[PDB]
Amino acid sequence: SMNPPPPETSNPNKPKRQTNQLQYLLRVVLKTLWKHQFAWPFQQPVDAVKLNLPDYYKIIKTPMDMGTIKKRLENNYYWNAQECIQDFNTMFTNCYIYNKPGDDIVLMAEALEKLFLQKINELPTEE
Repeated sequence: SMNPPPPETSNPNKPKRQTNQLQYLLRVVLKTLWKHQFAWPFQQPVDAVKLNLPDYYKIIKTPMDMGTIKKRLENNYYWNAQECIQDFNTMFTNCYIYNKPGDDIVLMAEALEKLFLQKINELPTEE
């Protein structure tokens, strides 16, 4: 089977704004998680064809990855910071859903999620 179209990262019909939480999410949270040693499998959509994962898109109906989240931030696609947090949460739970406790990729995601949760606890108050 082919891969599905990647998640939308730009929509010309949506309104745009700048918020201090959205600015922090791109310039602090994502820039820290991206440089992490376990970030690389989450820096682009799951390429089920290249990775030979035929049942991936039969199980994962809501795919998400950091490449898409970053593109969404740079495009001002998110209005709220909650939408960006939901997407990171979707990325992690998708990994725990498809894979099993103890698999190497699940250990990688757990460590990335731990840094993410810590960086989100330091999120500034809305101005």
